[PDB]
Amino acid sequence: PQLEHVLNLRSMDYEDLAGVLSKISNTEHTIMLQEGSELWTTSIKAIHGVEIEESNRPVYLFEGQDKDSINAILSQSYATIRLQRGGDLIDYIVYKDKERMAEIANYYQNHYLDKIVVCNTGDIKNIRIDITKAIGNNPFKGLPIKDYPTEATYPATLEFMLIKEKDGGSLEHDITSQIQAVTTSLKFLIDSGFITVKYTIKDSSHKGGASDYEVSALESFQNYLRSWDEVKGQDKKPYILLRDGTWDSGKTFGYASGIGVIHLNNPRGNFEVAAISTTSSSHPYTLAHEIGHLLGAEHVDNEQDLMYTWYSPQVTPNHLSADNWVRMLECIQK
Ligand SMILES: [Zn+2]
Repeated sequence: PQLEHVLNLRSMDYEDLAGVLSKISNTEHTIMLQEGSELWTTSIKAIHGVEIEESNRPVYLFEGQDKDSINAILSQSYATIRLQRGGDLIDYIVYKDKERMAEIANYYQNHYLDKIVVCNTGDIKNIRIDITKAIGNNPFKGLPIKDYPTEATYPATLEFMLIKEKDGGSLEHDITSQIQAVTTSLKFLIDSGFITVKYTIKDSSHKGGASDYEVSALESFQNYLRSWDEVKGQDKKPYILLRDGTWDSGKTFGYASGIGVIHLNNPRGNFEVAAISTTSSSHPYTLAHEIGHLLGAEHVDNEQDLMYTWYSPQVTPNHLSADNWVRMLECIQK
């Protein structure tokens, strides 16, 4: 009928998922998914207004149309699908290279291993991660997030420089999963034509200690940027340092240089706009949250809001606060 693709989520590997995603460009495509005895249809389309550069190659984002509540990522090295199953947010991860896939599976086995992590094999085909479960097992829930220091229509291109900490362990698909959440949180600025967003992912030779204090870590990050010849003259963009782990002995997931410091018309220079962020699947919206702060958003008391003041599993990657919208709109115009 209006079906264009079939996909068995249990048996699929990279070529299956990429085979589907690479054919989706301008129009909505309808896909029949199967997981065990459950078969259902969903529709997705490519996301416009965003560009991702990873190893000097494009990465593409996809999303469900309406109530579909599905996202996907297509890279030349991996692909992912994120959707809701039985009320849980589920990540399906496929890497093109079998060795890399094995390394990725080992990561999830060592860090989470009722089934939070499922590995489908023939030789691993894909990895299925229950994000909701993974979040539910995290500590510090309810504790106040402490992630910033105390005190236009063109469409303007906003480019985020995402810098991978050396030996930081950030996984390729985690970075673009974090980016997807940023993209969702900023849709209201993108669909309206206020901005287009570019995410530039780069390796660095900048290392950090595991338990380091966030303020020192950020400053150390910025000092590295200022003498890094690879980014010479690109000092007027937001820079975020990415690691798989955390700061301050597990208590800090991200930290922004300031609130409301990104301005499209008169951008700050000398790498003054920066943040650090985990990329861990256990903290899927942390990058979007930090960038929220950089754009002017403040903590709020709505637990569904991206900018919720406390760590909770109810958080969605959406700015639901009208006041934060006001703050962000006023900030970027400066
Ligand atoms: Zn915060």
